[PDB]
Amino acid sequence: EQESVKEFLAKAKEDFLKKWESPAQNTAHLDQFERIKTLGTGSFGRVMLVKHKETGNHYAMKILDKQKVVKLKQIEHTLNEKRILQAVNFPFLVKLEFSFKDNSNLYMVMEYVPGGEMFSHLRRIGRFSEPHARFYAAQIVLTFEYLHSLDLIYRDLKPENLLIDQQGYIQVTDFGFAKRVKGRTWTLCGTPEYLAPEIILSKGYNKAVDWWALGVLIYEMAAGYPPFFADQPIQIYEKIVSGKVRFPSHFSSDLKDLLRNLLQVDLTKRFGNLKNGVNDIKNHKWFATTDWIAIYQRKVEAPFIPKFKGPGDTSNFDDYEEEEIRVSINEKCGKEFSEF
Ligand SMILES: CCCOc1ccc(OC)c(F)c1C(=O)c1ccc(C(=O)N[C@@H]2CNC[C@H]2NC(=O)c2ccc3[nH]ncc3c2)cc1
Repeated sequence: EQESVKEFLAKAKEDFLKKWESPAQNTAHLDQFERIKTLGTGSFGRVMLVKHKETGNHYAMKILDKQKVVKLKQIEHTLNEKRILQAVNFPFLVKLEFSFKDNSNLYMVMEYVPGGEMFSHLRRIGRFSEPHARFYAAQIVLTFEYLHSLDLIYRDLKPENLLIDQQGYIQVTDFGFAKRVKGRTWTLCGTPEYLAPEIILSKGYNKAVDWWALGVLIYEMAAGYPPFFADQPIQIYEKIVSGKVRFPSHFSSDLKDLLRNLLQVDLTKRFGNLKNGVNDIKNHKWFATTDWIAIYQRKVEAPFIPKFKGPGDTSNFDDYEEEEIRVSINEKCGKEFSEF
């Protein structure tokens, strides 16, 4: 009868409890970790596959230099990433298990997702079939619906920020540019191929940019390249603001229509931003075969599952220059990160 859904609830609840109960409390841990590999780098730090010595559990630890963040005046964005990650809760959002900080660095310890970024699989495959891209796009749509319901804008949608877990589902990562926006915001951020026209025009924008990004994402996933690709960034921006997009011949009619409605330069005509909102996308003919409830419950069988070999295997990840992380004997920028 209905007793099996109780067993499913109990199993998911035990997984959640274990994942809560083994991590250290916030700002209580020290470098008590074996550092295995760098999974990505940025202006102020890196993300490392990491093994907690006392537990043997593996995580992805984002390490950030406090001095570098302060010198480039990016305190608010890093605090935003930590606060948003610790405040949200959704199946397709990466989980922040715990966090700490020392004399030099900020540490955001997240769940480890061994399947790698979607960008790697897309580059090695060439492009996804339209059902594959639809499987990914439905999760992105639900995630944006949740986030926008929370008045949050993601602002960093790109194939590199979408990890694939062992079940083939998406884990959205990198929230350094996510921001709780009531009304408008003006910050220039995001990769050039995914920038919305209102961002390029420096006009002030809202959550609609996310939906624009989705269009781009879908296009890329279905074509193997972004819609406004060019060699120089200036031509990329010219093509983005031009209001013109050419689709490959293999694109179906429904996909072309959806993309034409998502890539609307006019904010007042872009899907996701209209009166019906996200429903305008969820009721589109391209998504007619999509069981939104089943996708949310992760009951749909994925079209692609990465080949794994246990936690600690990083074959699905690119290789980066490994560095030694040193912590000063003196505390840097303490009052600046008192809320972290
Ligand atoms: C132009 C660059 C400017 O860089 C900043 C700009 C602004 C800023 O302010 C907030 C910054 F801090 C920075 C940074 O320094 C920064 C340091 C490292 C990374 C990074 O590694 N990115 C990965 C590469 N592609 C996806 C990312 N993957 C995960 O995040 C992740 C998470 C959990 C996971 N679990 N399993 C796998 C797994 C993966 C990104 C930025």
